[PDB]
Amino acid sequence: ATQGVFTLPANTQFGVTAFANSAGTQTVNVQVNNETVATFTGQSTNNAIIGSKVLNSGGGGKVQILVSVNGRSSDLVSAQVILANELNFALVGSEDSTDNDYNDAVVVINWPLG
Amino acid sequence: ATQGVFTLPANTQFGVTAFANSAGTQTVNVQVNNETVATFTGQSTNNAIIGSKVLNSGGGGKVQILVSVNGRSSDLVSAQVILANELNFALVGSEDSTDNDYNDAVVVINWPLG
Amino acid sequence: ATQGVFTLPANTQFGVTAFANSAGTQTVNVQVNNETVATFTGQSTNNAIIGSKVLNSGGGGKVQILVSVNGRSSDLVSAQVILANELNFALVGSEDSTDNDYNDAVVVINWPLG
Amino acid sequence: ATQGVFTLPANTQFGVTAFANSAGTQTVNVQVNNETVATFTGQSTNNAIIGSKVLNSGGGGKVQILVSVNGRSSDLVSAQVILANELNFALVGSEDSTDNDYNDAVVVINWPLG
Ligand SMILES: C[C@@H]1O[C@H](CNS(=O)(=O)c2ccc(/N=N/c3ccccc3)cc2)[C@@H](O)[C@H](O)[C@@H]1O
Ligand SMILES: C[C@@H]1O[C@H](CNS(=O)(=O)c2ccc(/N=N/c3ccccc3)cc2)[C@@H](O)[C@H](O)[C@@H]1O
Ligand SMILES: C[C@@H]1O[C@H](CNS(=O)(=O)c2ccc(/N=N/c3ccccc3)cc2)[C@@H](O)[C@H](O)[C@@H]1O
Ligand SMILES: C[C@@H]1O[C@H](CNS(=O)(=O)c2ccc(/N=N\c3ccccc3)cc2)[C@@H](O)[C@H](O)[C@@H]1O
Ligand SMILES: [Ca+2]
Ligand SMILES: [Ca+2]
Ligand SMILES: [Ca+2]
Ligand SMILES: [Ca+2]
Ligand SMILES: [Ca+2]
Ligand SMILES: [Ca+2]
Ligand SMILES: [Ca+2]
Ligand SMILES: [Ca+2]
Ligand SMILES: [Ca+2]
Ligand SMILES: [Ca+2]
Repeated sequence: ATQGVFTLPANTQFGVTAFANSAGTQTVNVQVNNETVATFTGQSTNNAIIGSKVLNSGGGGKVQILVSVNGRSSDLVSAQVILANELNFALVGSEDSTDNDYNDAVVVINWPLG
Repeated sequence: ATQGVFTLPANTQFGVTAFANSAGTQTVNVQVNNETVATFTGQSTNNAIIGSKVLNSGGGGKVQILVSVNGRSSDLVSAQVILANELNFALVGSEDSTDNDYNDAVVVINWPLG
Repeated sequence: ATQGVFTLPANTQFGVTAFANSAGTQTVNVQVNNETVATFTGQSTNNAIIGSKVLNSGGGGKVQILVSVNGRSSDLVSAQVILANELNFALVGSEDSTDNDYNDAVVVINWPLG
Repeated sequence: ATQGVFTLPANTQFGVTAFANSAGTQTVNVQVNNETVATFTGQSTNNAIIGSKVLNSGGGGKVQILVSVNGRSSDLVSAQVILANELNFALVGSEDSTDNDYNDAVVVINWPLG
């Protein structure tokens, strides 16, 4: 039911990177424990990286991605993958229109860092 | 060591189910916190279920799958996928020969239950 | 996003297995190229396998999982993951009520076989 | 190699993005149908992007990632995940030493683009 919400280990540094593939200017909001900590804005139809930041998951470890285009919330898809019981990817696609490529904004969260 | 080991939430019920797709008789050992708690043995080239059990992850939450054929450890491949930040799959494939279909024994761990 | 729909290679044997974790009796329908080829019905709150079958993907490769409880459609979550570029899992979780554990029927599709 | 090799749909544009999390300088080589078409070199312990390109998977679709540190091949872990039967991620972790964080170079391949 929930898409684009992930429970990270507490107080963990993570990377968050957003790609754009749409005619529409993407706005990507990163909320940690229900507070906006990063906003990425930009327009590309060729997978430009419109932001890449290192954030901290805080006490609650809650990380939510929200995507909007010209004030309209995009439909999200997401999952988390763990490799070798250690390397974590939290993955978000988003759809701003009708073609259902779900790539309009793509967000990759990765941890651990360092 | 780097594949077929999964850290589950402590004290959690989970399912483990093994399928066989090989000429060779598969043995799957399930260790929970470094103790063997279930063993599945069988032969099938048509995806037969050679065992399914509900176990508890215990204090440490450590679950390790070992696969061997005729006393020879198989090469493993594994990942964990989480859907909707809630539904967990720990997946193992194994290879007992040279064709690298990694389906000789296939193990699926799922939680939560109930 | 459509969920529970997977494009397989054409004319390929796969396995499909369903587990139940609900007070409600689950009915899982498997559609291959828009025709029902398997129906699994059962009831368990302890991960019982309510069905397992070997099918062929046919000419179009389209496999769709539908889940219902007492004739009412469950909400689905899904993803596909590929290990070692060869071993394929298509995963489905489903929700029949309000608790959002999405394990009420759990469906696992695996290929290749043999 | 059984890791870091992916069969993309033929003739498809994809993104490839590498991040570094190691004291050692990472060299990521991207081979498309067995030709090297990108080389990313850099050093970061804080998830800096050391490269990002848009490439075409060509007639055979084969994409391989190789990672080395001062001429020494790293151990790889990898998987592909598909959301909504449409949005694809091929994911690579690599380990250059003994701690098994598998984040020393992290490579994300995404498609479709546009
Ligand atoms: C089906 C295939 O089985 C493979 C493993 N086979 S194996 O264990 O080495 C093995 C075992 C017995 C064999 N022949 N036994 C005979 C033949 C004649 C008479 C008496 C005995 C040959 C091979 C998998 O790795 C593949 O993916 C694939 O599923
Ligand atoms: C043991 C528990 O069983 C639950 C299912 N219980 S159930 O009896 O079948 C059921 C209950 C309510 C349903 N819909 N109610 C409506 C529909 C419209 C309006 C108002 C209410 C459908 C089915 C699982 O969902 C849990 O996760 C858990 O496993
Ligand atoms: C900041 C840290 O940098 C590390 C790499 N540092 S390094 O200088 O390149 C390096 C590379 C290889 C080394 N030895 N490899 C062996 C030794 C014996 C047996 C097998 C392999 C030792 C040091 C990352 O691996 C960590 O995760 C972390 O990010
Ligand atoms: C490239 C494509 O961009 C799509 C989003 N497009 S959009 O931002 O809504 C948009 C649509 C129409 C626009 N303007 N004027 C028109 C257009 C036709 C007739 C008259 C006026 C301007 C912007 C993605 O959803 C796809 O996947 C894909 O990447
Ligand atoms: Ca949104
Ligand atoms: Ca949509
Ligand atoms: Ca779109
Ligand atoms: Ca698009
Ligand atoms: Ca084999
Ligand atoms: Ca086999
Ligand atoms: Ca439920
Ligand atoms: Ca349930
Ligand atoms: Ca390392
Ligand atoms: Ca590292």
